Amino acid sequence: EPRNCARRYLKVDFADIGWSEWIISPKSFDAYYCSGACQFPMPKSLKPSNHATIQSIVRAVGVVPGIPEPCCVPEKMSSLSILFFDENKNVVLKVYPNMTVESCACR
Amino acid sequence: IEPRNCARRYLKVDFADIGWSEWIISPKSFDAYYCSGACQFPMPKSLKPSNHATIQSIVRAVGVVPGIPEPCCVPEKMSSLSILFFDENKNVVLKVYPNMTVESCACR
Repeated sequence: EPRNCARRYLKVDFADIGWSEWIISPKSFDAYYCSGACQFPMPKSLKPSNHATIQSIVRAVGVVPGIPEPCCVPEKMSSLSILFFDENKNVVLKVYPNMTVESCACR
Repeated sequence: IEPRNCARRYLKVDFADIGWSEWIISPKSFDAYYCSGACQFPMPKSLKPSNHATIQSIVRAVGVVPGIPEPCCVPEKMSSLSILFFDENKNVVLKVYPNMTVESCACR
């Protein structure tokens, strides 16, 4: 994945994840994911931590083998409201946190 | 690509080796650490995946949908780093810099 760290479309279908037995609604949801380079020098929009900035320089500046790139990870996220069955077949409505990626950062 | 599970690894950063010795007075180096390792289905609870990472890892495990990477091994807890240094104007400054040292890693 050659481009910079950004958010990418991904639709997750609960039937394809094995969860169609317990989940009533929704059938699917756009989860998105993060991918791309975190390479020296990272643009300020990639919002690197102080650590990721230093890690990126250690990688660029040669020495110290095996130092990976900072990770392209979810920064802002949002919830999903799920209607589903309990282990006991009680119908439950729950807001699950951190379900969909809204933005990505280098960390 | 480290084949072990997501964990914190040793890295000592020397400021002279990253080109910052002109302005940094103390310390001359610090233990930065870094994160690497696998975040694959099924992830142990100790890797503290988010709901999203759990889902991403299942979508990956099932062949369906090409191109989905593993959740990333990133710093969860971090610590800061007091640096004595010279300003652009040659004032001596003491500043605590946040998020300098990895204390723990998570799958995200």
